[PDB]
Amino acid sequence: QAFWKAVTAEFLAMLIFVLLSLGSTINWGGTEKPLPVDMVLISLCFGLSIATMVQCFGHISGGHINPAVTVAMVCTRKISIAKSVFYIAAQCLGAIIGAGILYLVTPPSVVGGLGVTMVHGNLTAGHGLLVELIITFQLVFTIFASCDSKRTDVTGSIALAIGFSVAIGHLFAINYTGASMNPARSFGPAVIMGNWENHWIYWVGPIIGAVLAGGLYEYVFCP
Amino acid sequence: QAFWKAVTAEFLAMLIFVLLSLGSTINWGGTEKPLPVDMVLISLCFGLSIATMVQCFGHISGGHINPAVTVAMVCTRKISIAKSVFYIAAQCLGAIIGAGILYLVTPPSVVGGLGVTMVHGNLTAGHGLLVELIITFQLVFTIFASCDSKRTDVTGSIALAIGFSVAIGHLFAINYTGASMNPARSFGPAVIMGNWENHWIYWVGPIIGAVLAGGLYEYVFCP
Amino acid sequence: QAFWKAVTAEFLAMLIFVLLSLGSTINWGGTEKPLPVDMVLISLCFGLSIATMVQCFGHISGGHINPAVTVAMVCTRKISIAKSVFYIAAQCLGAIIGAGILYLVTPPSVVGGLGVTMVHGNLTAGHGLLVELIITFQLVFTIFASCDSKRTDVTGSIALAIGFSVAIGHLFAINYTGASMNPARSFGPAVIMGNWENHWIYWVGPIIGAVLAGGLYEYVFCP
Amino acid sequence: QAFWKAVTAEFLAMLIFVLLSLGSTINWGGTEKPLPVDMVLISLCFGLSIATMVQCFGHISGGHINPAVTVAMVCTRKISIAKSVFYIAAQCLGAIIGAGILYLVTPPSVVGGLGVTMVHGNLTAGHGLLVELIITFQLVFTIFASCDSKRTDVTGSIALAIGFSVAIGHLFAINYTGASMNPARSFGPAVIMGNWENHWIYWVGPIIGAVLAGGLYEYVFCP
Ligand SMILES: CCCCCCCCO[C@@H]1O[C@H](CO)[C@@H](O)[C@H](O)[C@H]1O
Ligand SMILES: CCCCCCCCO[C@@H]1O[C@H](CO)[C@@H](O)[C@H](O)[C@H]1O
Ligand SMILES: CCCCCCCCO[C@@H]1O[C@H](CO)[C@@H](O)[C@H](O)[C@H]1O
Ligand SMILES: CCCCCCCCO[C@@H]1O[C@H](CO)[C@@H](O)[C@H](O)[C@H]1O
Repeated sequence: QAFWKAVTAEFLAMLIFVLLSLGSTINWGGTEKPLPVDMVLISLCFGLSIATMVQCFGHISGGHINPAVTVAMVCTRKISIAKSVFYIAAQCLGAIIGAGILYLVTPPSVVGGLGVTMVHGNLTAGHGLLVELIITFQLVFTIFASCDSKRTDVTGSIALAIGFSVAIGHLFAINYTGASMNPARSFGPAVIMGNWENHWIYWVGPIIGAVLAGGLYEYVFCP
Repeated sequence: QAFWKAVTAEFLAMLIFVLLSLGSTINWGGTEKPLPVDMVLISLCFGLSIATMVQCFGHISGGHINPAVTVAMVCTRKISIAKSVFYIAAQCLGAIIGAGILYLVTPPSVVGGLGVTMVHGNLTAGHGLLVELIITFQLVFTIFASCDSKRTDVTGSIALAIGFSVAIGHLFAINYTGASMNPARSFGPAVIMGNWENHWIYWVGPIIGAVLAGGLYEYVFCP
Repeated sequence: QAFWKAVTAEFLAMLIFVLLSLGSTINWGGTEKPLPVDMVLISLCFGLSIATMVQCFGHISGGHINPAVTVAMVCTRKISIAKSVFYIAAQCLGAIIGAGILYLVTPPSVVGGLGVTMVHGNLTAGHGLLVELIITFQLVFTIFASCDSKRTDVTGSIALAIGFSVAIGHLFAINYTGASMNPARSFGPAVIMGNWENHWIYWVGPIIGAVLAGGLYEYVFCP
Repeated sequence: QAFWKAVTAEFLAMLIFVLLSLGSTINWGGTEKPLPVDMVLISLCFGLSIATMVQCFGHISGGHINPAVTVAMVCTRKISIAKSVFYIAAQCLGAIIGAGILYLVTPPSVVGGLGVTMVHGNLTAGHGLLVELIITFQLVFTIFASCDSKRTDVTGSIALAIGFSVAIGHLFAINYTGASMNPARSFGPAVIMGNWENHWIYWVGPIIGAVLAGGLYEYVFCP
C-alpha cells in the first residue's frame, strides 16, 4: 500500500530530522558552564535537515514532516482528513522516538533541555505565539509557492527552498521562542523531558500561521 | 485584479523580510554588555530571507522587495511609472510594519538600534555612499542577469542567486554601512526608532547603483 | 578503459576530499592551547567537499567516494562485486595519500589528531556505532532518492543535496563520534597517525546504515 | 564588439569580486588588538562572490575572473592566445582597482594586510606552492566538469558549484596560504600594499594546478 509507505515515511523522516536537529542544540559545555550558543550551527542543521528529508521523502509522502503543514494541506483540501490523522500521529511518534534516541546517546551532563522550544523569559506567551505564527506562515507560504503546479518559473531545488525557509525562521526566532514552526518537533522532546512550558503556543501558533498561508496562497494570490 | 495582488505581495514580502532579518540583528547581550556580533548569522538571514521571499512572490509581483530594484526597473522601462509608485509605497509601508512588529515583540533591553543601517564612525558619508552604490550595483546586475529571457544558460535557482548576492553585500559591508542595498529596509526601522543619521545615503547610494547596473545590463552588455 | 578511469577517479576524489576536509579540522591554536572548535567550518567543508567531488566525478565513476556507499551499491546490485573491490581499494588508498599530504604540509605543532574520528569519552562504543549508523543511513538514503531514475520530480543539484546530507551528519555528530559516515575517511588518518581507537565502529556503523538505507529504498519504498 | 564587452566584463567582475571578498577579510579589531578571525565569513564571501560573478558574467565573457582559469583554457585550446592576454590584463587591472577602492574606503586603523595572501610562518614556500596547486586543481576541475557540453547529467547551478569549490579551498587553506587559487586576486592587493612576500607561488601554484586539471579533464577523463 502506497498509503502505509507514506505514513511510515513521515514517521522515519521526523525521527531523523528531530534526532539530528535536536542533536545540533546540545551544549557540550554542560548545564553548569555552557559554551556560547552557535545560532548558525543550529539554524543550518534544522534547515538543511528539512531540505534533506524533503529530498528523501517528498515523492513518497509529500514530505510534510510537520503537523502544521499537514493541517494547512487539510484546510486547502490537498489531503484527506483520514490521511492527515495518520500523518500527524506518525509525525508525533517519530519526534518522540527521535528525541528519545538522542536522550539515550547523549551524556546526561550535556542533555540540558534536549532542544525543547521555550519562550524567552522577557517575552510574553502572546508575543511568542505571534512569532511562531509569522515564522510558520512564511514557511508554509514557501511550500505552497514552491510546489504550485501552475507555475512554469520555479527554478532549482524545491527541497532547498523549503529548508532555507526553515533556516531563516531559526536565524530570527531561536532566542525568542526556540523557532519551532512545527508542533511535532516541539512535542517530541517535551514528552521525553516532561517539559510542557507554554507548550500550547507551539501548536496554536504554527497551525494558525500555516492555515493563513495556505488559505492566502490557494484562495487569494494563486487560485 | 492582478495589480492589487502584486502590490499586496510587495507589502507582505517586505514585512516578512524586514521582521526576520532585522530580528537576526538583535543583540541578546543588551546595550550595556553586547555579545560578539555574528556577521555570518546576519548575512545569511538577509540573503536567505530575500531568496525565500523571491521564491514566494516572484511570480505574483516580480519580487522586487526593494525600491532601488523598482527604480532600476522603471529606468529600463520594465515596469510603468504608475506601478512603481505603488510598489515603492507598499515596500516602505511593509518595512515600517515589519520593523514595528519586531519592536513590539523584542524586549526593550535588547532592542538596541532595531537594525537601523548606520555608517561606521571612521567612514565618511561619501565613502558610505560609494559602498552602498557598489553593493547594490552587483545585486541589481545579478537580478537582471538571472532574469534575462534571452539567456539559455541560466542554471539552478534564480531566487538563491539573488539571495546570495544580498549575502555577499553583507559579508563585505555590514561594518562599513550596515549593508542596506535597499532604501525601504533602511526606512522601516528609521521610522520606528526616529533614527535618521545619514539616511539619504541609503536612498541615493542604492538607487544610483541600481540604475547603473540596470542601464549597463540592458543597454551595454546584453541589449 | 572506462573502468580504470572510474577507479582512478575514486582515488583522486577521495584524496582531494580528505586533504581539504581533514585540513579544515586543524586547530591552529595547537595541542597546548586549542582555540574554539568551529563546527560550522568543519561541517561545511566536509559537506561542500563531497558536493564538489560528486560534481567533478559523478559522471566518471558514480562519485561514491565512500566504501559504505559502495557496499550499499553492491548489496542492491547496482555495481558488480569485482568493481566494488577496486573502488574500496582506491578509496582507502586515496584517503591514506590525502591524509599523508596533509601531514606533510601541516606544521607539527598543530597536526593534533589529523582529523581522526573518535568517540566522545562520555559515549560508549555502542552508542557511537548507533550514531554512525543513523547519520550514514540518512546520507545513503539521500543518495538513492536523489539518483532514482524513476523520479520525475527531483529538482536542483543532486551533488548539493548529497553534500548537505553530509553537512547535517556533521552538525549533529562531530562531538559524538567525529561524524565519519565513511570508512575510508576514517581509515586514512588512522593509518598516518597509527590511531585505531574504536576504529571498527567506523566500518560497521556506516556499512550497516548504508545497507539498511539502500535496502529500504530499493525494496520497500521505491521498488 | 562582443570581444570588448567580454574584456570589460572580466575587468568589472574582478573589481567587484576583489572589493567585496578582500573587504570580508578586514579585521575591525585593528592591527593592535585583532578580533577572532571568522574563517566561515571569509570562505563564504569568496565562494559566494565567485558564484555571483559567474551568474552575472558567465554568458558575456565565460566568467573566468582568474588568470589560472584563463591559462587552463588556453592550454586546452578553449580560448585563443590573443583573447587570453586581454583577459589576464583585465583581471589584473580589475583586481588592482578593486583592492584600491577597498583601501580608499577602509579606515587606516583596520586596513591591516588588505587581504594579501601570505604563507604561514610555519610553512615553507614549497608546501605553500603545493597547497595552492591542489586547491586550484580542484577548482579548475570543477569548472571543466560543470561546463562540459557532453554531459547530460549536470544538475542545479553551475555558478554555485564553482563558488562552493572556491569556498572549500578557503575552508582548508586560509591559514596555510591565504587560499588564493587566483593570481590576480593576489596581485591586486600586493600592488596596493607593496607586499610581494612569496608572491611567485600565487602565480606558479595556481597555474600549474589549473593546467593539470584542465589537461586531465579534457585529455584523460572526458575526451
Ligand atoms: C488563546 C487560548 C489561550 C488559553 C490558554 C491555554 C492553556 C493554558 O496552558 C498553560 O498556559 C500558560 C500560559 O501560556 C503556560 O505558562 C503553561 O505552561 C500552560 O500549561
Ligand atoms: C549629494 C547630495 C548631498 C546633500 C546632503 C543631503 C542632505 C543632508 O542630510 C544630512 O546629511 C548629513 C551628512 O550625511 C547627515 O549627517 C545627516 O544625518 C543628514 O540629515
Ligand atoms: C559487534 C562486534 C564487536 C566486536 C569488537 C570488535 C573488535 C574489538 O576492537 C577493539 O574494540 C574496542 C571497543 O570498541 C576498542 O576500544 C579498541 O580500540 C578496538 O581495537
Ligand atoms: C620553482 C622556481 C623557484 C624560483 C624562485 C622564484 C623567485 C624568488 O622570489 C622570492 O622567493 C622567496 C622564496 O619564496 C620569497 O621569500 C621572496 O618573497 C620572493 O621575492
